[PDB]
Amino acid sequence: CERLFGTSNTQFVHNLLGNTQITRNVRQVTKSVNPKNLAVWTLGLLYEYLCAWAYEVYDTDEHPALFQS
DNA sequence: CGTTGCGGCAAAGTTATGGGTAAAGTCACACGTAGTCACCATAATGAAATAAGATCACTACTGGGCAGTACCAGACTCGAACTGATG
Repeated sequence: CERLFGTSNTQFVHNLLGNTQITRNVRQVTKSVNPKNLAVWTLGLLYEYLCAWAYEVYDTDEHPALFQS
């Protein structure tokens, strides 16, 4: 499951406005690149698109240790 | 005439460069990045205070009028008496 968290991060989370990727090294965060001033998503839409990802994209995607979706 | 060195011609040989494809590596998922003094100008009262103003009290200076007094007649009114007409 933990690796699947990173799969979700790279496939769905890190491709969205407000992706708190820069904040890993806070020394490089500026008021122009702070995700807080860039946030656009809500809870409902983020949840529904994460569910769409989980139950269709990763659902039909082939797996290494499985040889099928 | 034959031999020998030299030079053109055209594959052939060697580097280089931008493409494609499987396969060895690479690295984040492991609860977490935002969070906190320092900074000096402006509004904004509320208090401190004003600088002049307001009034009291006293001192001195200078206009200035009222209750009362007084005379010299002119003029109207009328006691008191005189005098003439009369029934």
